[PDB]
Amino acid sequence: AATGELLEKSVNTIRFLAIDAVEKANSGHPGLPMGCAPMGHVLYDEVMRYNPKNPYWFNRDRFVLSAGHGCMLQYALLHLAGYDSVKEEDLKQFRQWGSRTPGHPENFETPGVEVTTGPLGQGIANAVGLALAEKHLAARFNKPDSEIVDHYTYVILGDGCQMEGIANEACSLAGHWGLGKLIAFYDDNHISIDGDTEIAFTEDVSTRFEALGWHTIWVKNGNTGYDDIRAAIKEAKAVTDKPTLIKVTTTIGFGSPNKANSYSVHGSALGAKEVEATRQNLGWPYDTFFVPEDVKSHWSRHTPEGAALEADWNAKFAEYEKKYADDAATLKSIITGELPTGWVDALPKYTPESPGDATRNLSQQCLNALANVVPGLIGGSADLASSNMTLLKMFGDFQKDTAEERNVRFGVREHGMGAICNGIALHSPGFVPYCATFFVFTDYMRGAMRISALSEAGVIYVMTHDSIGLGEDGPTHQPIEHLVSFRAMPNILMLRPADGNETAGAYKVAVLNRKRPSILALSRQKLPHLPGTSIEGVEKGGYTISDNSTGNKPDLIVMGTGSELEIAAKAADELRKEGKTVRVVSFVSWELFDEQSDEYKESVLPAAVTARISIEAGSTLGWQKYVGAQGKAIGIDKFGASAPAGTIYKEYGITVESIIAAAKSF
Amino acid sequence: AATGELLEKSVNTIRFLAIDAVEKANSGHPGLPMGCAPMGHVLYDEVMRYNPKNPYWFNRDRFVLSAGHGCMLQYALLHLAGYDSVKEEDLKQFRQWGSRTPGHPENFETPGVEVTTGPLGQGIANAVGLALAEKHLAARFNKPDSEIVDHYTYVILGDGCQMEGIANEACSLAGHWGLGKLIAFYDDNHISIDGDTEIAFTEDVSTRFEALGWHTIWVKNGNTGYDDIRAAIKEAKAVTDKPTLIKVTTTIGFGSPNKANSYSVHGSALGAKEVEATRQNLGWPYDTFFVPEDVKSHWSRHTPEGAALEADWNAKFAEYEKKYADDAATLKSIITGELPTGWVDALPKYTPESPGDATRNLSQQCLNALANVVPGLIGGSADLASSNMTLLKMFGDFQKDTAEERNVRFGVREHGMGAICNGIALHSPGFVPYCATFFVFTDYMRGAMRISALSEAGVIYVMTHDSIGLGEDGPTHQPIEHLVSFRAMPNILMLRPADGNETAGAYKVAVLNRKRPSILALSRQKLPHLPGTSIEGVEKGGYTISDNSTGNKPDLIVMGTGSELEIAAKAADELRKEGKTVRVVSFVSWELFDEQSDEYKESVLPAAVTARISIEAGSTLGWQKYVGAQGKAIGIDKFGASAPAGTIYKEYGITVESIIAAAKSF
Ligand SMILES: Cc1ncc(C[n+]2csc(CCOP(=O)(O)OP(=O)(O)O)c2C)c(N)n1
Ligand SMILES: Cc1ncc(C[n+]2csc(CCOP(=O)(O)OP(=O)(O)O)c2C)c(N)n1
Ligand SMILES: [Mg+2]
Ligand SMILES: [Mg+2]
Repeated sequence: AATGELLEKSVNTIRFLAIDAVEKANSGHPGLPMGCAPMGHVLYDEVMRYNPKNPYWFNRDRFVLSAGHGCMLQYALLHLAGYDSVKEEDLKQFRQWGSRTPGHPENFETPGVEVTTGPLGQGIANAVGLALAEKHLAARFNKPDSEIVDHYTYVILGDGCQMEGIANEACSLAGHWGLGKLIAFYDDNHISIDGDTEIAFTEDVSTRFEALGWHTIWVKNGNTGYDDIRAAIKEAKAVTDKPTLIKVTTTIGFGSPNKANSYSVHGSALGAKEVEATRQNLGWPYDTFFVPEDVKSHWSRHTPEGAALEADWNAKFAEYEKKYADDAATLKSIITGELPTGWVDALPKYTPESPGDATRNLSQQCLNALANVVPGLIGGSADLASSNMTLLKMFGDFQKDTAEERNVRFGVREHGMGAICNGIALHSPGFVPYCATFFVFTDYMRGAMRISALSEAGVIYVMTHDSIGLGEDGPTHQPIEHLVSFRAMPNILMLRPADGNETAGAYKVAVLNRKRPSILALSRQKLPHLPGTSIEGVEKGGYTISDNSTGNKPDLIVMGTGSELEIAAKAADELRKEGKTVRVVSFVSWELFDEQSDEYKESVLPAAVTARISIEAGSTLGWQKYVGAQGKAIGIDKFGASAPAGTIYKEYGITVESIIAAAKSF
Repeated sequence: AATGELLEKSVNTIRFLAIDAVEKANSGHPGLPMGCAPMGHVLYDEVMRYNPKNPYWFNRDRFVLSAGHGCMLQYALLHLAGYDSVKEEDLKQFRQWGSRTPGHPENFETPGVEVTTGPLGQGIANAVGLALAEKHLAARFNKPDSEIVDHYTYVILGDGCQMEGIANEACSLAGHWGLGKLIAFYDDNHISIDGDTEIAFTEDVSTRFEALGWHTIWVKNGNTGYDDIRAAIKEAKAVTDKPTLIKVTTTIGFGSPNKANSYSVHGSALGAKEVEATRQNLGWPYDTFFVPEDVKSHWSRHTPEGAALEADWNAKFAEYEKKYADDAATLKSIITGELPTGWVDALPKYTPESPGDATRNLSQQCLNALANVVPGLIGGSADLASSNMTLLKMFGDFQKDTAEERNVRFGVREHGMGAICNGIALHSPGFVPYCATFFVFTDYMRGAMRISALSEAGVIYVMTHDSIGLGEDGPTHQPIEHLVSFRAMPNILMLRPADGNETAGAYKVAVLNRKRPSILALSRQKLPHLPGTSIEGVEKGGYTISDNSTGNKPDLIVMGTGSELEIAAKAADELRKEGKTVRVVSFVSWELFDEQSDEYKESVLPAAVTARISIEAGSTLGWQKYVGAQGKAIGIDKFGASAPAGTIYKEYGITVESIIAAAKSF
């Protein structure tokens, strides 16, 4: 470990890389990096196990910056540690077009960044997920003679993250689950954007954490108390049954004579005068982006030492694989992301002779089938297991003493649940996390869902009670705008399966899509199995299920999704008996349809056919793209009602009579 | 107060109204009402001041059921208390089409219900807002000799609300603000839908509440400890400096011999055999929906006593008006919802001599102008005051010791902030609450925003940094799907003003809309004032700002919103110089445009004109409604980038050259 002047110079190297990167961009956040440089130095230089030349090493300790605005702290540390993703020139292209150093940390841009933060509270909730993943894999795979899984999860969070509901949700679960390898550093700097925290944040954070089942430590001088930081981390490792909150009191902008300890230093460049004053105050004669030779030499040891650490773990994995071949192959699937051969064949098959069932129940059949062939399938419901139908019946519950189990019981914590699942997904590429609530409550967890899409986290969102079909719970519970609100969102599938074959298809797509989250909108109510539904169809997003036309010139195209596809099918039957040629199209995914060839699109929605009807129990917005200038979208552009679902469908005109009336009107 | 057998019969009347209403609907939640009947009886029969024949009486105590699924508790109590909104026939139409007894409590269906709950956590956050409103009005208007504002806010919440992030956010603020008249009853029944709370919820809730700055009491026998409940409420009311959490341990489904104390009784009808077993166990001979004549006689006193309470307060208000005329007129305005005459004339006006500015700054000008003329304007930012530009410069901050002030500092608590503002809006109809964050973080607070729309709460959502225009903070911060995600949501305006006149117009609409929330998407970056923008235009949602066409047959229509309207205007200038006729249309609100006459719509978007272009820095989804299949929507259907905003606009093709290219292609 560095001592005396070398330690001071190393900590200031981190401060000035942040200051100088922010100054060059004339954009970003120097305050947090200046105050957090001491704990950042101790974490990357002394405590964390990693190989800086292999950011993908399975058994690395994981670091998350929940206060993502402070990203120049992490970029400085990744640079000094020898990560290939943060060269000197990447620091010089902070916040610049297409750089590896974006203004908030992005796993998809910067190998060595574990998750995407910037939206406050996501990172601490992600760290709960990363620690769940480690605890599960250790319980599931470790043997008396092979501790093949053993790593810590370290997270830096500030006052903003500590005010966000998502952080209280995830930290309640971390305490409940006894995640003893989760070690959180609270940057206790008494500053947020509005200024002193006294303006809006006077709670006793440490006592709240004790109440949540956490171990708490207070480091009163985080600016210069290196030994206190080191002793806090050692005490944290000694407490194996509870997550640890190390409250570290720092000065934001430590070393700035004129901007330290003020909102001034949170979120803008120091400027020329204050950069010079800070250099003079800290005693930093060095040029911009300068790493002193002695600091360079000190940090250089992480490359050989990190290679040696990973080699030690590789030898342990080889011995594990020799003695426990089956368990090693199962773990290797979670590590590599290579899904076992033939996994798709586990999915259930249906015909129109299969009895009708709700897609929430058909979803449970798919989850249970997949659990046997997808080793990384893990997850569950926010307190709605018996309504969302999420239980893997061959497994018990994930708990402190049963972490090997694969049902995760999130309680009434949708937002925390989503960010925990992002952490599981981004732990190892063979994780397939799923989580569930009523579809309407995606609104509670939408911040985490958007970050699934941005961070390429393949979370499966199992969202039941997808419409007015749920009935009596009424308009507070009935989605309307939700489908289109996700159709608009980049990099997320909005799947709305009609029946058994479409639900199996939606799950095949969701499991294959390890870099894009999938939402499945699933019915409360029972639906028939329809002639012509197929997995192959779902993979194309929009596909024909019935057609009595010739020349690719149906008199009418009726398109539907989910529970409304049977209404389209029944209307088509009645219209065909009157001598009309009708094509019925399933739009189970707009996103996958849009990805298809021009020739495929023409085969389903011929340009010459203008007589087009859509039916879906939700917003009509965006359906005009598929029903066109002459067509009619049947839907709901108002809130729902508290009544038996049958009554709502009739009153809202979500009926075969509405389709027949629209067909007459062309 | 009821004693002995009369008390038992009154409490059981509440239990059996709930049981029998749920049984008739074969739908709903008997568990919470059966467990909570004792505390509900004490609250409505003994503690709360109200007039059952005037649900609007300003100085009534407020009750909120945060655990809204338990709504038959409140419907039973409103019925027994003599509210005109809940007669015997209304109880018989529980969860039936269009009834006054929907499956969750809805202020917009049922006078006597203060707010809309059902989405867990909203109600407790609403109660923080109702108590803020009382504390603000008391500090602002009370005099040493006239305590004219004096009422309590009572809220019942369960394990679900206590797990939700929004509840921790709002309760942190309640403790910070010293809301001593906020009294919360935690239904501590150790059950949620997944069963015993031990599955996912083992935190020490009461100690967390102490850490949040709350006074705590524990009633260990909530089933039969009537004196313990009464003493807890007396102690709570006597603690003036802190909100009180009364943890009330109950049995869910108390009195059901076979379903008490289980998830079974949470959320479905008892069924015939268990209804009879419950009648036998509790000793209830009475027919369905029957209120014993002794219970009827006891409760009848609330009609004359409630009229007398309101009459006493009216005499107090008349004496206040006599002695403090100007303060009485201002408070009366907030009570009645009459906005002062001429308030619209306070809004700023802009001409070709006005300097260009960001709509975030123009928004601050409108807020400051309105603060002088709209007595109920109150609110602020989630820790972004100096970036959202929300400070009312003539006022200080709302705090425990300065509750008269009108700047509310929410900290990093978007979801809590939204639900607090729903509480303020629904306290008194002259309140005009506003709140703010970056537009992208609407996702954090979307559950409360949707309830603004459903509950007809006129909250003004001031949402700055509306696009890639914000630049370097990057894709975590840059809205894409957000505008269309709110266009699809019923009963909410999605306003996107281009300049000074449009920002003034958006604020006029937002203030007038006391029954529909308004979102204003506001720019980080400076924009010009565009000739042809007007308040009158904003009121119509979609309107022409420039036109050199004749016969309502422009060669080209270019439409834009916000920061992209100047791009449309510049493109139109270039095209008109070539001899083309071009109409430029502002779509500041889709919603208001859609409300206009067929004749008005035809006057702006003539059916004969197919050459139509839209430009907006966000999703293109839904623009085909206005541009048509033959038109072109210029936008962004991918995530943003971390770069100077100018670079992003160029790379993403949000340019006059894109409009010119689209115009060439027709
Ligand atoms: C969900 C969310 N809301 C708001 C913001 C805007 N924001 C950026 S950092 C910050 C607060 C800064 O406080 P703290 O977390 O204490 O950081 P410090 O200034 O101490 O470094 C806010 C409000 C955000 N990034 N995410
Ligand atoms: C935000 C949100 N998520 C999920 C639900 C679905 N839900 C309804 S009640 C409930 C929990 C019930 O537990 P509790 O609040 O403890 O009520 P109790 O069963 O004791 O009456 C859940 C998860 C909801 N209504 N709101
Ligand atoms: Mg801080
Ligand atoms: Mg409960």
